[PDB]
Amino acid sequence: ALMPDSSGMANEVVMLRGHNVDYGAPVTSAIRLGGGRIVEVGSSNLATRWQLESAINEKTAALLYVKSHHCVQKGMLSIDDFVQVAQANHLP
Amino acid sequence: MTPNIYQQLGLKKVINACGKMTILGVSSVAPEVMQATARAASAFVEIDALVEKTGELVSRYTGAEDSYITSCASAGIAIAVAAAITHGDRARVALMPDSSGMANEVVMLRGHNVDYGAPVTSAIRLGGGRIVEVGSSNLATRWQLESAINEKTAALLYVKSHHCVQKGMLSIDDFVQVAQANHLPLIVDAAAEEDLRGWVASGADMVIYSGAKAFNAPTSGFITGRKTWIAACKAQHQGIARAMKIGKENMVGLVYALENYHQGQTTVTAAQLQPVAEAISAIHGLYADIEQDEAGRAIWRIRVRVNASELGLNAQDVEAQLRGGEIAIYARKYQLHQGVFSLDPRTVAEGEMALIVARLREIAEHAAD
Amino acid sequence: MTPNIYQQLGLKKVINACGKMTILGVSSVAPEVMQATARAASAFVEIDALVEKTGELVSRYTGAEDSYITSCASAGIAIAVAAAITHGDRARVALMPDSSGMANEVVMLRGHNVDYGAPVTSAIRLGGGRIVEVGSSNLATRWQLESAINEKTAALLYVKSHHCVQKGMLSIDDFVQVAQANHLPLIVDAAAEEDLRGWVASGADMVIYSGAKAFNAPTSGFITGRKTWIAACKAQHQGIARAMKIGKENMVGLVYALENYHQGQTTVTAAQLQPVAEAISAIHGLYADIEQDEAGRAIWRIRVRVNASELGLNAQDVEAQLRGGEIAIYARKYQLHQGVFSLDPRTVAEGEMALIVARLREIAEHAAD
Amino acid sequence: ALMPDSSGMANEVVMLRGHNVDYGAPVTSAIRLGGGRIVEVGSSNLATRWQLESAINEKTAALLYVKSHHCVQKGMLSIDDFVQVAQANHLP
Ligand SMILES: [Cl-]
Ligand SMILES: [Mg+2]
Ligand SMILES: [Mg+2]
Ligand SMILES: [Mg+2]
Repeated sequence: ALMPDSSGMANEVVMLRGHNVDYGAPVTSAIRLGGGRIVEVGSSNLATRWQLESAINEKTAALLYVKSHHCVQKGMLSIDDFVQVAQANHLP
Repeated sequence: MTPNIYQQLGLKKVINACGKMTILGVSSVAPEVMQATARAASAFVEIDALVEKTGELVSRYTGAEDSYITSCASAGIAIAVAAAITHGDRARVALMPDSSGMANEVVMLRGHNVDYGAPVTSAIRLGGGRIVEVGSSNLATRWQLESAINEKTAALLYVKSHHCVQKGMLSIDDFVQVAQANHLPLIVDAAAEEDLRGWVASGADMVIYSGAKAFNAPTSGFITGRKTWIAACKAQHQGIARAMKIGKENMVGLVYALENYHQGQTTVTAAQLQPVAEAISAIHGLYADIEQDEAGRAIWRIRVRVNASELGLNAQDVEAQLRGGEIAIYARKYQLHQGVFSLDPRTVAEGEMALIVARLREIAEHAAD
Repeated sequence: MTPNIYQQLGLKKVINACGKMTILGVSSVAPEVMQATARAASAFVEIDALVEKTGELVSRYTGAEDSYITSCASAGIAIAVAAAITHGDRARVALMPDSSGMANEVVMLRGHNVDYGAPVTSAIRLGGGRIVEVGSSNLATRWQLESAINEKTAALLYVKSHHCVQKGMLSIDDFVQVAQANHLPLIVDAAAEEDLRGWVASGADMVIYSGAKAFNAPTSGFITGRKTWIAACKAQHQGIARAMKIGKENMVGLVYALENYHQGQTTVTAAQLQPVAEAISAIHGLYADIEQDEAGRAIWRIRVRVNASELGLNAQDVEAQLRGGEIAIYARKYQLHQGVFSLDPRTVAEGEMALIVARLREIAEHAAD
Repeated sequence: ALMPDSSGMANEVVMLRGHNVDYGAPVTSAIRLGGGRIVEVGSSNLATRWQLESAINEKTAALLYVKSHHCVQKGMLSIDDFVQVAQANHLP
């Protein structure tokens, strides 16, 4: 009943900066409607796994992986990197 | 050959057939450029007078009103951002990079937030800037760039690099129109660009180049642009620019490197590389031919393809034995999965081309080993 | 005479008889050192291997576990402070100098907060540090140093320079005991110090020297000390150290300058300066004699007394003509109000002494005409 | 009557860092007893006139010049620099 006012909760959505794409509307809009706050990982051309691990903290709510031709392909982390990092920290 | 100075220090002789790579020292300086660098290091000079003269001489090649030589392009980004936030004010220069109460936002495209070995935000943050990204990674509109401007905005940044996403981004003209409409300085990051005049001609207030990268200079860089903003760049010498120091030897070296780049540019034609490609193709299991850039750029390289069945080793192991040998020979390994390695002759010195084919002949003999 | 590289650029010829002044280019590099620098710039090298080797070679002079070459001492201060805050962690390296939320306090004596052309706090602030001053400008106590240590403290800084106040300050031993008792790294700023082993052996974790100011090297510096903290210094290459870049040519130039410093350590004697003082005294109204420094070091200068009534110009007018002439001759102007200017021969090249006595004779003729 | 509490008043006392001396008790303790807030100008070896002028603002109450052998002598601003800055900003 409080959404999208996620104040005082773990509300950070960790995703790759190269996956913050626009499909006619920015993907951050749908994430913000769900009460999430964007935490972008890595640069637009390079993204290392330790950057994904470093974004996980006490306020992280979930990890987001975007599969689309809009996203940048090279230099990004695979889906398995997100599976392992999310499983290691027990995050959806 | 006679062992170079790195062999006398106990290190491997490096033959760079890959490009202007930072892991190999970026570039190789011309001997006559180092002669001017050596003479500058062996004599004293009024630094303030040298800063004015070198800025004038660099500006002769760019077309800007004034210039300021830095230690590198990353230093040029920090100084240019600091110049936009401090406006040259000595008290504000002393507080850098702490811009807690000032307009310190640097507006840039999200698709330009790239990593050139170090994130570009690190250089901006050293200049007291705060990142304000515009648009998505695949698309950016003009109203998004206009909307990011506010009272806390200090400058606009445009990054020119292959690291940036190319499609769906805004042009340099959009940044010029938004910057001048809000009376804000536009900073352009053209570190690896060999075009000295194109970006000052775009209307940008400050353009940053890397002397080592683009012009085979000793470790140096320079900010070029409008005189009022370059003056604000020089004011950082009593602040953050003291830690990003460049001495009298490399300031002079950059000037003579620009002169040498202006009076040369004779490249390796496809007819010069054919005798080398036939020498590599004479080896069993190797087939070499001349190739141009994908974008039609006047750059010709040696495309060497490896046959794993005939040679006995795949292209990955040939590239590993080239780098891992007693002479470290680095080649382009983008298409290494295709069984192909290319040799860029722009960074290859005279006689080193014969050393590459000699090592390739030795790798073929020891493939049965 | 043959014009130097700066006269060909339209600048004055500088005869430095004043000392290692930053406004004159700090220092003059030996020719055999620039020969090493020139070869290093004309060849490529595995940078990862060069950083390890140069750190190993520098560690032999300082006796430390490891060393790391920087662009300057100001860069070394920022890198050492960033190393103490980030501990080498790649996530914290990219956040610098934004150390918000981390232990970022750099504890130091208020009497060590000096300005060497740029305030030392600027270099510390570039590393993400926040200043915590201890004691007064005339007195500092040990309990003041221990009280300043808290959970947000990251490092302790000791500065050795003539700019610092000398009386009433704490000793280096007090900083070593407090730093190790709280398990904190101790940073020592010995930029212009020629003692390469004394500060590392005192227990300091990171000691910072200026290669240019102390050893007549090309623009370079180096941090030396514990292997773990030097490793945290190298970790900044993906962060703030990218904007403080030093290239392979000046890395090698620093190593050969440390070799050229230990060998052929030469000091001009008083007997060598007496023929020059006799020539200056042959001028009407000028008397020149050799004077040793007040401390008693092996440093002798040519003290020149000016008689305004007999020459027609006071010492201040002569010093202005020495800098204002066609050849910019810089001399020590501290005793200028007493009718005295001194000539320091340590930065005077061969044949430049005869040019000084020739200019002085020309000044005397233009005072009697 | 509110002294030494000067919370809502112009209470900053501008002085040189080289003059912040200890004569058995720190001079800041006496300044603080009168409700003063210490504002240090310049480094311990050099103090330029623009540094003194930049420390002056609406919350500045007075300028302090300490004459003592305990103070740093070289690189400091003279008494004439303090008088002129005080007259230009209408401060005691
Ligand atoms: Cl300060
Ligand atoms: Mg980033
Ligand atoms: Mg301006
Ligand atoms: Mg005589």
